[PDB]
Amino acid sequence: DEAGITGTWYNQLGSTFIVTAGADGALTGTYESAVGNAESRYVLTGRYDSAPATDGSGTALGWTVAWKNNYRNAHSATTWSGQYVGGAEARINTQWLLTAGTTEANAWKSTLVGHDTFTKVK
Amino acid sequence: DEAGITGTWYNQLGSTFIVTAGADGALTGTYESAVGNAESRYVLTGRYDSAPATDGSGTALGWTVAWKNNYRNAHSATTWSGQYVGGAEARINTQWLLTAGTTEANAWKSTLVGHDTFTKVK
Amino acid sequence: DEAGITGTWYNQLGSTFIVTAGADGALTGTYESAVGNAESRYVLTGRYDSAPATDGSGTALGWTVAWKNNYRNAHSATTWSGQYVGGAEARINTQWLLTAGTTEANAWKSTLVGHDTFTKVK
Amino acid sequence: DEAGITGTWYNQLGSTFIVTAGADGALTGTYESAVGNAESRYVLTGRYDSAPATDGSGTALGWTVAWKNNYRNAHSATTWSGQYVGGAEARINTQWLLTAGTTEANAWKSTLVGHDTFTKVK
Ligand SMILES: [Ir+3]
Ligand SMILES: [Ir+3]
Ligand SMILES: [Ir+3]
Ligand SMILES: [Ir+3]
Ligand SMILES: [Ir+3]
Ligand SMILES: [Ir+3]
Ligand SMILES: [Ir+3]
Ligand SMILES: [Ir+3]
Repeated sequence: DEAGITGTWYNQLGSTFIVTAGADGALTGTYESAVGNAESRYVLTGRYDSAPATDGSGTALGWTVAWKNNYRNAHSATTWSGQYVGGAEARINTQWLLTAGTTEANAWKSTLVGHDTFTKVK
Repeated sequence: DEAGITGTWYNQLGSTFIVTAGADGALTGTYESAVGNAESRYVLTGRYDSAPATDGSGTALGWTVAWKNNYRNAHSATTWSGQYVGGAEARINTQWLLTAGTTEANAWKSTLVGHDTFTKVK
Repeated sequence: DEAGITGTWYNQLGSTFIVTAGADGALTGTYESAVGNAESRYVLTGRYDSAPATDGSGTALGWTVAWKNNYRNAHSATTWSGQYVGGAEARINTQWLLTAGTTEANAWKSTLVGHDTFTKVK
Repeated sequence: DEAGITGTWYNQLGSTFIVTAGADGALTGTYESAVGNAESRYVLTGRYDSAPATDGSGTALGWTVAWKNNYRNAHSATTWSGQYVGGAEARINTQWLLTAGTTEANAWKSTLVGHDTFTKVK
């Protein structure tokens, strides 16, 4: 799945996820969000299961973006957790957690949850 | 917070999180889970906000572990999203998503959610 | 939105959600899951915002099903949290948490997270 | 567990959860949040597993509050999903999803996630 995961992906929001999957389970690349307090590309790093089940199961993976780059700092980090499904309609189906830096008093409202589906076309 | 984050952390489950925070926002290290289909150390990578608010707010961060190493492959990945709070009782407060590789039919039950609190003592 | 919410809804899994919205914010009805350790109808109850923003915003709502009925007991409960969006393509977009009863030792793996989209056709 | 669940509970935020558990699996009561856009009591309804495992497992349950009452309308709903654990240090351990009513453009940031632990003392 190293071959299947590596490349450019697009989600339902119009965001662009560019990733290289290493032979070892490494994920590295950049993320550009179509929404939120974000501009241009942000570094991402993550991990994937580099020897997944050969019984038609998806390939577990995850990655993180910290929303600081040379343009902006949104004092937040998003992690996507999900699975890569290969084939003619390849998809990475994820759920994500976005945590903002907050005061201790506001910690209860620090974390957003959502889901993104990434495809090779878009 | 590069200085504050780098080091060994322990969660409420007895798991051990060893991390180095780079000047740039990189997180690298190893994770050893006290629970689940896990044995020994697993590679982790993530990101943190390397220029956080100076108004007492936490420092947003996240990381991923893919549960494959030389001992075991649990066909899953966990991402922790949260914030580092410094001081005498330093803490990393997180929520996490664990996605297992599944068939498409079982995708609805692919993802666990929980929360971990990490401290320097434990 | 009392009028818009009340009725039969179907999700992407083929599950059937039958609900009555009270003038007061009450939700009552039955849920039939197409998947999992479930058979036939289960009681549901919840709440909705009965005076939502008139600026095109969705209507916040939530409900719970405990997976015990006369046929089966799956020792679990699911809560859906989301919003109702009216119009020709009316939708209830949700994220859900399914907690199973567990021993204290297994509590870390007690809770599934996912998302369901409900429509009037299906 | 009907007997164990019924009563007044307090979370780590100082919020007050007053509930009656019906013989049938019904949960009814009021919630008063110590934090957020909330004042006084709000109606809650939910469900619990009224015949849980007798192997030391927790009792699955969930409930919803819509954040509208005679004082305020926060255009949001929270659902708590978790388990009741009985005994001398009885606890209801939950994870929750708070969805706000939003425009379709802002739906990606509509939902907060967190966790609450409720005890009989506090
Ligand atoms: Ir395998
Ligand atoms: Ir969605
Ligand atoms: Ir700042
Ligand atoms: Ir917990
Ligand atoms: Ir309003
Ligand atoms: Ir999905
Ligand atoms: Ir049982
Ligand atoms: Ir917390």
